[PDB]
Amino acid sequence: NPEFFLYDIFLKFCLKYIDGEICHDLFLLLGKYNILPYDTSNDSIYACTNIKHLDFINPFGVAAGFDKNGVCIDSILKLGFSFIEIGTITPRGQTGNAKPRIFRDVESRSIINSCGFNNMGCDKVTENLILFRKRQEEDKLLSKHIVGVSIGKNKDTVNIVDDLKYCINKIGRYADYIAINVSSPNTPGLRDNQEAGKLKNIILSVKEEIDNLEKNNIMNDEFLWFNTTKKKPLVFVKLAPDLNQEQKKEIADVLLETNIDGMIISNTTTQINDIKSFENKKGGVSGAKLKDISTKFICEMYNYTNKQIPIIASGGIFSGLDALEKIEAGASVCQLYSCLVFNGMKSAVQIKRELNHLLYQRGYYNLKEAIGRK
Ligand SMILES: Cc1cc2nc3c(=O)[nH]c(=O)nc-3n(C[C@H](O)[C@H](O)[C@H](O)COP(=O)(O)O)c2cc1C
Ligand SMILES: Cc1cn(C2CC2)c(=O)c2nn(C)c(Cc3ccc(C(F)(F)F)nc3)c12
Ligand SMILES: O=c1cc(C(O)O)[nH]c(=O)[nH]1
Repeated sequence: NPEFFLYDIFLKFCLKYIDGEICHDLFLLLGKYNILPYDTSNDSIYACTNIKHLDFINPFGVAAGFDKNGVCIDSILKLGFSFIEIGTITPRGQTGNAKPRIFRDVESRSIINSCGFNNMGCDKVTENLILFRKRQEEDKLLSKHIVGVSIGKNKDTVNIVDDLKYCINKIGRYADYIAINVSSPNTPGLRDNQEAGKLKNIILSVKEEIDNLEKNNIMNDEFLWFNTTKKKPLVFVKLAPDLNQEQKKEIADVLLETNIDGMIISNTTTQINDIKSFENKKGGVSGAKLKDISTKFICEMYNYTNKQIPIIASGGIFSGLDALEKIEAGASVCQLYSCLVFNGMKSAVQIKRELNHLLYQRGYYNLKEAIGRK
């Protein structure tokens, strides 16, 4: 598309001279007004992937934390992504930690963020998603695209489950899947919720709350779910990389026994100390410096779960091979974040071209044949 490249011109200017979040807000503004490029091409039927009954037309979506409020869904999905994970959201709106709270290092293709959970709140974000679903039923470029919702807790929330209830009971019928965020490093004591006992209780409650919306309705299931699948939203868990294996195997044993629908592996880390520009700066780091670390976590959990729980790759994906390495490790789908930051509009068209070519060269009939081939 000719107009993909114009935004690559501005991109270097932005990376070198403009504050990251200002660029991020700008990005969202362009999408709000549908001034982003489009990728209307048919996707390779050899790359169409699925997570249980959730059928992704291609294995690439946009990770959570990008459109934390669903004010930019149409445009981002129209860039060429098969799905998007909005959020993470909390019941009430938050302003997050103080700015500046996002810092890019172009040289290492790395990011550090101390955003917290700044969002417009569950209620208002739900209205934004309703607007989208009503446009989706009227736009053919969106008819097959999927929208998941990452959910979390407010800093002052006492019981995480209470916040999981409100959001599920408010937005569950419009979402295609729920992502359980118990892994953000920028919320105090949030990663202590990954202890097996409570995470078990967390998963069961999420599944239960989603299961409870179906019972009390007079309308059939078709008109209950105003989403893409017309089906109950699947439940995925978001995991942090900064854990020991004892914690990982505990989690793995739990999510098998509680029948989680999936697990997003992985999230940002606080243990990276090989970035000079981020010294004395709080938050979790994203990008290339997390690529290798995450892929190994996938292998671990993919093995700790005996391949019985699907995975959603997330961390350091920039190239088609980067994705394949994570696909061959056990991931069914991949999410990108830093890639959009450093590559811009050509992110989807680049990583989809690259992956198709590699699948062809490596001798694979389809993507599923590559799952766990390592
Ligand atoms: C500014 C920023 C905000 C983020 N917000 C969230 C979030 O709200 N919820 C979440 O689960 N992950 C969040 N993340 C983590 C990303 O979704 C992703 O897991 C991580 O950046 C790794 O992706 P990457 O290596 O491709 O950049 C955020 C990351 C950044 C940099
Ligand atoms: C998308 C994005 C997000 N974030 C933060 C959350 C981490 C950044 O820091 C970003 N920096 N850049 C360069 C981008 C992409 C971008 C923005 C605007 C424009 C143009 F419209 F001006 F051309 N082009 C490209 C960033
Ligand atoms: O999961 C998350 C959430 C955030 C955030 O502060 O919004 N930051 C991260 O690095 N990971």
